[PDB]
Amino acid sequence: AYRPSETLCGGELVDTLQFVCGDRGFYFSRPASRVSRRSRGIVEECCFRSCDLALLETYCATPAKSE
Repeated sequence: AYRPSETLCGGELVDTLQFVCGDRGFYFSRPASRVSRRSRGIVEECCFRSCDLALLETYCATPAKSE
């Protein structure tokens, strides 16, 4: 189900990852990536850019302290 495309900001966009990351939790602060420099991080993108969704999908954290 979910929604179409939207934009949500700091705290509010936590809900995006909250729905796509899921049972593991997301990290927000992605480390480096494969572009030899840094990469995007939360809020500047759903708050300042757009919520590309796939983003939030990848913001999730499987190797997280399970509960």
